[PDB]
Amino acid sequence: SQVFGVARIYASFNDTFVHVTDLSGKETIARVTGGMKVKADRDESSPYAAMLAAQDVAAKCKEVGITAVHVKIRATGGTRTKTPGPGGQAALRALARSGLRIGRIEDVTPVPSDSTRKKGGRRGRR
RNA sequence: GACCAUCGUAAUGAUUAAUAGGGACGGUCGGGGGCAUCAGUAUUCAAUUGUCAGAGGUGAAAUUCUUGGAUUUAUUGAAGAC
Repeated sequence: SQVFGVARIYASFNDTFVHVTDLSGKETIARVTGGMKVKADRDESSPYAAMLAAQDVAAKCKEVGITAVHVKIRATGGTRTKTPGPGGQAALRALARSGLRIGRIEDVTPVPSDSTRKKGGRRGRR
């Protein structure tokens, strides 16, 4: 038998979050960000930061007795970028290499039916 | 000469139907209009949630929010717009 958690990977262009919960999603088991592992604000989204965050989450998951994780990848979404940030892929690869069994992978990036006005002018960032 | 009847003669008297226009009729077509009426996810916020240091934001920083629990996570809501 295998104990399943849910790895919510939030990958933005500024930071990466590796957040493991129960299947209900109410109880957090482990939460680590890229900025927890690197001291420089520019490197919080980096693939390296995301790897270190994922490794630490995986250690804590083993202590609690989680053997397997469902992956929910999330970009910023809404009125912002729907592309996941650079550490999304690195975090996932790190979780797999740490010896957690990867279950189902889903994209849960929030997509509007139609949107409130995006930030920027009509002339855009310049 | 006017004028009103009645009989008579006559092929008795209405040009097409514009690859002009209008109108009717027929089945349709359309993100055309108006008034009601349905959803939709998102965004912000607020109740209940777990969690533990950063989260935000950038070319790089700072302003800002934060161990009274941010951000992240789930649950049920409202609001307005689209």
